[PDB]
Amino acid sequence: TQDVTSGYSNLDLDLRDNGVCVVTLNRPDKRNALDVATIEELVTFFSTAHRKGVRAVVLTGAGDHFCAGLDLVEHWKADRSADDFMHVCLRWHEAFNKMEYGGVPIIAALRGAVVGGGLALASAAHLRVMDQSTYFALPEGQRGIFTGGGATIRVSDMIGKYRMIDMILTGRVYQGQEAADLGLAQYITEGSSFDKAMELADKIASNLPLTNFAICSAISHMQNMSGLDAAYAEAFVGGIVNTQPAARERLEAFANKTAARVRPNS
Amino acid sequence: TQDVTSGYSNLDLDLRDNGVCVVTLNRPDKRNALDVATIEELVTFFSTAHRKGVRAVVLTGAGDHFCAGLDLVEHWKADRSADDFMHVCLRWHEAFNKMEYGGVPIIAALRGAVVGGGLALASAAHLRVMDQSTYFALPEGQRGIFTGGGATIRVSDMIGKYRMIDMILTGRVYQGQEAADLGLAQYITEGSSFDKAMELADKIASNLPLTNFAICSAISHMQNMSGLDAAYAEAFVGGIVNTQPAARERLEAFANKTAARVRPNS
Amino acid sequence: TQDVTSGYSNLDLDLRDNGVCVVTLNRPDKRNALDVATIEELVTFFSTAHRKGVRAVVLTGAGDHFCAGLDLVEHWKADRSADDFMHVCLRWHEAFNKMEYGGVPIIAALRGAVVGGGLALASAAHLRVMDQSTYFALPEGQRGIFTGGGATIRVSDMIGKYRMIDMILTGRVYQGQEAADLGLAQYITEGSSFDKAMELADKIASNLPLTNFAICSAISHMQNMSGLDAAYAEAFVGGIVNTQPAARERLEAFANKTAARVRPNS
Amino acid sequence: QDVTSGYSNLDLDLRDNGVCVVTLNRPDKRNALDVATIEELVTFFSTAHRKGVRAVVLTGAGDHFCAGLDLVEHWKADRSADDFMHVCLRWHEAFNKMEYGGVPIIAALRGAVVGGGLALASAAHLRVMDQSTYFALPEGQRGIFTGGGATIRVSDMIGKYRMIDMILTGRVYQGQEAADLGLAQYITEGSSFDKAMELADKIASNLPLTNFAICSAISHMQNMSGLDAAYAEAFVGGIVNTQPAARERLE
Amino acid sequence: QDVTSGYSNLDLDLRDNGVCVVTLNRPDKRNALDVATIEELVTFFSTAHRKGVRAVVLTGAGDHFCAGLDLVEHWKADRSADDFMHVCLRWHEAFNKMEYGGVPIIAALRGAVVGGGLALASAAHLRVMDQSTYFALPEGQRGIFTGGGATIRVSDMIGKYRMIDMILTGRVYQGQEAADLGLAQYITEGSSFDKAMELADKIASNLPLTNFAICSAISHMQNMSGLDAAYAEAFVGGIVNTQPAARERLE
Amino acid sequence: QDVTSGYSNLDLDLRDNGVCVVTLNRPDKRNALDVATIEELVTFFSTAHRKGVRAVVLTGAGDHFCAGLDLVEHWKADRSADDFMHVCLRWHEAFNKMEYGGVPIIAALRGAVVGGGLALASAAHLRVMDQSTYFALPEGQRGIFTGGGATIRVSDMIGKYRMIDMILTGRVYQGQEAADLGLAQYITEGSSFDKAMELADKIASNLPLTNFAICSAISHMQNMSGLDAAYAEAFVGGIVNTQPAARERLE
Ligand SMILES: CS/C=C/C(=O)SCCNC(=O)CCNC(=O)[C@H](O)C(C)(C)COP(=O)(O)OP(=O)(O)OC[C@H]1O[C@@H](n2cnc3c(N)ncnc32)[C@H](O)[C@@H]1OP(=O)(O)O
Ligand SMILES: CS/C=C/C(=O)SCCNC(=O)CCNC(=O)[C@H](O)C(C)(C)COP(=O)(O)OP(=O)(O)OC[C@H]1O[C@@H](n2cnc3c(N)ncnc32)[C@H](O)[C@@H]1OP(=O)(O)O
Ligand SMILES: CS/C=C/C(=O)SCCNC(=O)CCNC(=O)[C@H](O)C(C)(C)COP(=O)(O)OP(=O)(O)OC[C@H]1O[C@@H](n2cnc3c(N)ncnc32)[C@H](O)[C@@H]1OP(=O)(O)O
Ligand SMILES: CS/C=C/C(=O)SCCNC(=O)CCNC(=O)[C@H](O)C(C)(C)COP(=O)(O)OP(=O)(O)OC[C@H]1O[C@@H](n2cnc3c(N)ncnc32)[C@H](O)[C@@H]1OP(=O)(O)O
Ligand SMILES: CS/C=C/C(=O)SCCNC(=O)CCNC(=O)[C@H](O)C(C)(C)COP(=O)(O)OP(=O)(O)OC[C@H]1O[C@@H](n2cnc3c(N)ncnc32)[C@H](O)[C@@H]1OP(=O)(O)O
Ligand SMILES: CS/C=C/C(=O)SCCNC(=O)CCNC(=O)[C@H](O)C(C)(C)COP(=O)(O)OP(=O)(O)OC[C@H]1O[C@@H](n2cnc3c(N)ncnc32)[C@H](O)[C@@H]1OP(=O)(O)O
Repeated sequence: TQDVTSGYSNLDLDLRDNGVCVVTLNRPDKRNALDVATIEELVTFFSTAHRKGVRAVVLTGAGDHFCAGLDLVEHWKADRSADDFMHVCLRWHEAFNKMEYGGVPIIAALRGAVVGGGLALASAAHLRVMDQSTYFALPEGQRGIFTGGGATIRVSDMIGKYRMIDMILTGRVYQGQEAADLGLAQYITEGSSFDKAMELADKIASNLPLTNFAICSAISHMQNMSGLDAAYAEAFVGGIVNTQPAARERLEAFANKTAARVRPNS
Repeated sequence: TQDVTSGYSNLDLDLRDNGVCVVTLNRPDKRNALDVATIEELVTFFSTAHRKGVRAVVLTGAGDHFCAGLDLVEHWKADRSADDFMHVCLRWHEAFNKMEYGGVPIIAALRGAVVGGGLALASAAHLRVMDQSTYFALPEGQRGIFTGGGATIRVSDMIGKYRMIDMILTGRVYQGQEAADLGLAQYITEGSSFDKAMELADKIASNLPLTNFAICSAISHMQNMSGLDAAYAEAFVGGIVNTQPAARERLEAFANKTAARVRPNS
Repeated sequence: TQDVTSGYSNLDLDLRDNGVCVVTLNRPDKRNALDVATIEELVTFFSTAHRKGVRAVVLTGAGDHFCAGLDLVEHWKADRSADDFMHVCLRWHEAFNKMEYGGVPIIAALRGAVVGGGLALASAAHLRVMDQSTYFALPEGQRGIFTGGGATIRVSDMIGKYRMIDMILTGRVYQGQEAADLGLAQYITEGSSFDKAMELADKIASNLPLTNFAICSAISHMQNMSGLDAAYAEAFVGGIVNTQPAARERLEAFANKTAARVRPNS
Repeated sequence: QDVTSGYSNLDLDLRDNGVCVVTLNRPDKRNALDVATIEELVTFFSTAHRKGVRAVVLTGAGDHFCAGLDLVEHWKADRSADDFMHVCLRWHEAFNKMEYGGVPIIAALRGAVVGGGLALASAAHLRVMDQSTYFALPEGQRGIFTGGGATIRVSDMIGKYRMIDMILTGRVYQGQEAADLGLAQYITEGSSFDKAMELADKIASNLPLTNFAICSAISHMQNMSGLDAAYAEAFVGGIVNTQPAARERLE
Repeated sequence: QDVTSGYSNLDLDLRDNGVCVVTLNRPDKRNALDVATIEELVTFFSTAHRKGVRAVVLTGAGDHFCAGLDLVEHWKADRSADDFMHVCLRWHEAFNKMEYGGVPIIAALRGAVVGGGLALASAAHLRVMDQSTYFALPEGQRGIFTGGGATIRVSDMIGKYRMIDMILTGRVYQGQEAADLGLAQYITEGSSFDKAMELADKIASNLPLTNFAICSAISHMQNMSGLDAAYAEAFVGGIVNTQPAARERLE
Repeated sequence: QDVTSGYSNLDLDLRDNGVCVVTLNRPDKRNALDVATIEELVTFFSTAHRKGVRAVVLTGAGDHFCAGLDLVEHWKADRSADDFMHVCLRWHEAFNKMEYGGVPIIAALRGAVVGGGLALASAAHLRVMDQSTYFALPEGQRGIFTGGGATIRVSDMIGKYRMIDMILTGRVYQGQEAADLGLAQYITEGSSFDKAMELADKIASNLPLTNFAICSAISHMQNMSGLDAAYAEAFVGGIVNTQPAARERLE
């Protein structure tokens, strides 16, 4: 009742009765820049969310901008050595890898700037919902530096290796329907991206926990290997998930016609 | 004259004089659901199609719907153990991997529902032709289960890892021009997808057998490795294919101007 | 002052004062077909461009067509053995791999035909700028042969494995906005693709050399491995690039508000 | 007859506990592997698991396990590069079905295990050699690059650089030195066939699924980054270790 | 207390030079690894680097290093396939943090290093065995497929085919033969604990960053094509070899 | 002069059968590898195949093969992390051209084969050691992480965990123990140079293409999943095994 949401500071957490937890970056006056303290909180939260029973996460940023990326001021002031910063990057990965492979569905509800490490963070979620104020960029080059948080991997998977290279090499900005179509977000709304993210999250939370776990962890792992080896692994995932007792009621519903068929959109 | 098309039951096969074989899933009253028997026939057919001389395959489903996926009723009734079903999934892979890496051009002529394992099957073909009635989905989650047939691999290659995840996580349906543009099918027609698939197949069958074999097997293998190692392999594929005696007539046609040049579309 | 641009023949080279070097395929009467001599010049140029101080490359073709691909006449006449041609393909890779992983930003300014090995060459650049006369194809099958220059890898990364297969299997041609949207080029202009490429190149040359080097070499390498291992490598790239002394002035500019913020497009 | 009939170049003997002895049977040609024999290996190893075979003891009739690819057939066929590339894919189909098929294969070696014969031996999970057994890739000296995935499997057995040494120089290994190198896990002073049968009978008394996973998943996981193989392994362990037959054995 | 308190199944002793002795402490159950012990290993190895631990000497209390996965707990829990798949992921979390965590781990082995116990030992960078130490994956005979990534790490240690042999037959290795096979880099006639401490003290006197790279980057690079690992290595070398502390040592 | 001139730190001797002796020639500095020497290795190994070199015997002038990276130059240059990362990429360019270049390289070792010197030796296909030869990665003790892809190649030669042991502890190997470990395929009681020449002359008498494939494809296939390497191998076999020169040899 407070076990999941207590003890944090840079993050604000709200656990709903159906197991959907709203995780809000809460440093709006700094445009939710990710400093080392905030990254450690993300590591802590995503390291235990699955075992804590969280069914889905709606990730958002307080204020008008999702996330401005690496806290550039903390970085500049720290005057870090290469090894000091390499270690900081490894902490980002511990958090973001836990998000991607952890097994808990994450839906990012975007607004305003989703830039640099902020796009890296949005990319670590399974689904992204953008609104009319949302824009994307990897402006790192302007600051004289490289990106991080696995953006070189995830954004390449989202929009194509060559478009990812274009974004960081030129600082090109994308927004609106063009951004959605490019692959920066699966959903675009005329209204509240938060409300749309909550709708998706609630539906996800009503599905089977094991099935969601597999979807949210196995697919990313299988992209990392040869498709011929991935197929063998997929068969074992299917073996466990498809024979689970909890799905028999749904299988029976299909056989007795009480369950809905798959129809084209209206 | 009957060697290629005899001995089957769930599949109907029609071998045309130019070596194009039409393979039709033939359980329309069950919406061509893939039960274990049907999968074994696909294993048998694609395991020997290249050596039998088949030049191209037009894969289609009898009735109004291409394929409804895993036979859910057989699955539910069998009340399978995890290992029993893992083994069933391996049979699906034997068939679908033979389709993808086998070297025989496969063009799927889609109509209606292309869902779950049915999309997995369509994804195992090189080319997909959709019509105005065609719609796509990975509704597995609704049934409480995971997908199979390598859909996590192939559909991710077709539309992007994150869109593949979106489809199975949310049950999102795609159709029409939007589906084509997303990458679910390379061709969309206002008319008969079968006639369009046959047109593509006939043109393919008129090209060189070795060249088609390489195109239909080597490209998928090269995506499975580092691009630096793939390049070395590509050079050996090019070495064998590009120096084949059968292509010299075409090379000569280009040199003497009797062959057509590459021009923009009209 | 002539060290970078002297000693070539099939290539014309022009080094601008800001370190941008214009590399022009110069066999317009042969539509810039890539024969073995031209490939060796590309090997020589891209093998040393980074150490020579070249900041960006604008790659283009003299005449109305970017590049017609493999010199088919030289190939036909040579009546090569499989090993002879496999060796020729390895020379293409030495050049194109040096382009992709070499660390020097390359922007291709396309016009007319970008076909077969010509698309392979355009694909080896980081950015592609197309104009209204530009069209793309992998017509190799028509000539009875396979593609090369890593097109099976790079074009698959650009437009999707299945669209790459479609292009070579059917000889399908793409042009205009449709080509740009498919992923064949990140930029499309109503005017001069060369002028647009120069604008991009000049901006790129004004960024930090180490940062550009990382962007132009590390991202391609990281796509070749599992994302979990790639993340560790990304942290070391970030460690070196993000703590470089040359970027502190830019970081300071952001902290004191003298640097521009990231805003949506107008 | 369902398991043993249908082969001309292979001799099969199915034992009552499910161990099937598969004997290469062209002793007059030292069991050289021609396209027809390769196709029989494709057929046998594609169906053995589903036909109920619990383990296979693979041996060569005569004093020599296998003299390699049939060079007489190769020379007579005068194959083009593409014709031979296709022949190589058939060799891989047979050997891949052996390695990833899930049916434990124990090779009982004797005499020459050379060229494609070493590729065949390497496709088994276990190898038992005797005091007459020797290994080599002699074809390199005559301009041939060994096929059957020997470059893949022998590198895993003895190390990439020792594999390069064998094909580049034709170096021969035998006796205890070969066993210690990694060419065979078992070396006997007596019958390699009898030792292989001892191993096969014990393996056949274990659970079908457990042997299936051991004989297919490990090879697949070795092709992956260890960080992704870990995840796949959890699902393999999840299915194998909670099977009812295993619980009974714990009890 | 910041480093040593917080564990029930592990006994910890932090030495003044930063070497931390981590002792598996359920001697009465031969240090069988139950879910609770695995979670403690996850916690310790997730934080050791940031807590300042310079090297770890891992040992088992009693005469036996580790008897493997706790089969008593497994049998009693009567786990479903998904329940056990989740347990396996926890084992991987602990062992992956050990292998890629960047803190040098030296295992001081004694007696039985079996099943999941061999998986644990393999997760260390270095292993020191004594004259009583033996290695085996006996669980296969009772229908169990070894977890903890043993199929991954033991294949790197002794070769894929020797690893397949161990799990398929339950074959036991000990003494000099085991060391030569690759099961342990060091074998002693005396105390394996004292030899491990000697190794750990020397390692602890080296630079933190250099040890960190050695103990995380090599495993990551082995998961890549050598052509891409080369590029990553250049950046590792770039950071490690230009550190101020290293320059001082050159001088 | 086309093959042998153009180098200052290397001494070259092209024999009539195409074997080229490449001698590291800074004996006064124990052949330490400075940036200039590395660039010469890049040049030689980038062109050897196309210049017609049939095989290379690589040795170090003096009693020691190679003392490693030139630490004097490193200390004086006071390199930044990016400066040194770039130096590392040059080392990889040279060693990658050696490993995948397709020209057989046989290293004749003597004395110290240490640090970057072991990385260089590992870049050859074959290594011949004598009774004075020893191997070590001593730089780790002074805070340096070995470059030149030693973590990649030495892991393939002796196993990832033995490679980690060498860099983490500075452990030295020599004599028969080093050969058995996998540091060298050949050990001689006499001249390692003469034994390397014997090997090189035999290799040079084989077909150019066959040696080219052996010396480039095997390393590339080891970077792939075995299931995809199989397919690539079929095309390598298709081209190599149907060459006219090979047919003649069969006949
Ligand atoms: C693991 S490697 C990762 C590499 C990276 O991620 S590099 C980071 C790339 N990101 C950027 O370049 C985005 C920088 N920020 C902006 O462009 C703007 O602040 C945005 C468009 C996000 C919002 O514009 P606004 O006009 O609404 O706000 P600003 O006036 O620019 O900033 C408001 C406050 O947020 C702070 N802030 C705004 N991004 C800040 C920030 N990334 N850091 C550290 N303080 C920030 C900014 O400094 C200021 O602090 P303060 O009032 O105390 O001086
Ligand atoms: C390797 S892991 C793979 C995982 C999967 O692939 S999971 C499968 C996901 N697929 C689905 O959820 C699609 C289920 N089917 C439907 O939604 C509809 O049947 C569709 C849209 C395909 C067609 O709708 P229709 O209204 O035209 O037909 P239905 O009335 O729903 O079904 C007609 C007959 O086909 C049967 N059928 C229709 N899909 C059937 C089916 N997937 N199985 C087994 N009988 C089926 C359905 O049960 C019924 O049988 P019968 O008249 O004897 O009771
Ligand atoms: C590593 S594996 C790689 C595999 C490949 O890359 S296969 C190559 C696939 N490319 C093609 O099939 C394109 C062939 N060329 C054309 O289709 C046209 O020439 C294009 C559309 C580029 C231009 O059409 P044009 O009507 O403007 O020119 P043409 O009259 O067709 O050709 C003009 C000159 O360029 C020559 N040329 C035009 N492509 C030539 C060419 N690819 N070779 C060798 N001479 C050429 C053509 O032969 C002729 O030479 P010449 O006047 O001395 O006879
Ligand atoms: C996937 S790429 C792989 C490439 C390769 O494997 S190339 C081949 C590699 N193998 C060899 O080079 C082994 C060559 N043969 C031998 O070493 C001997 O035959 C061995 C040691 C196995 C047995 O010696 P024997 O003195 O007991 O018998 P031979 O007199 O040498 O051979 C007896 C018969 O077997 C035949 N044979 C013996 N290897 C034959 C063969 N690889 N082919 C095709 N007929 C053969 C040989 O031709 C002869 O046929 P015939 O009675 O009609 O004259
Ligand atoms: C990631 S998948 C991995 C799969 C596995 O690892 S499966 C297990 C593999 N390991 C084994 O099969 C080793 C089995 N045990 C032994 O071989 C012996 O216990 C050894 C040689 C280690 C020590 O022999 P001892 O004669 O000195 O002691 P035991 O009398 O055999 O065992 C003493 C106590 O430890 C317990 N124990 C001893 N292994 C126990 C155990 N793996 N679990 C759970 N209680 C155990 C054993 O049950 C008993 O508990 P208790 O006093 O309550 O009866
Ligand atoms: C890709 S990252 C790789 C990292 C590394 O490789 S770091 C270096 C690893 N190698 C070593 O630590 C070996 C250090 N040297 C030795 O062990 C000895 O020199 C050996 C055993 C090779 C020969 O001993 P000697 O007693 O016969 O000769 P020395 O008196 O030790 O050295 C003779 C000359 O070679 C020089 N030298 C000897 N290694 C030199 C060197 N690695 N650099 C730069 N000058 C050197 C040494 O400085 C000296 O120069 P000088 O006459 O001007 O004083």
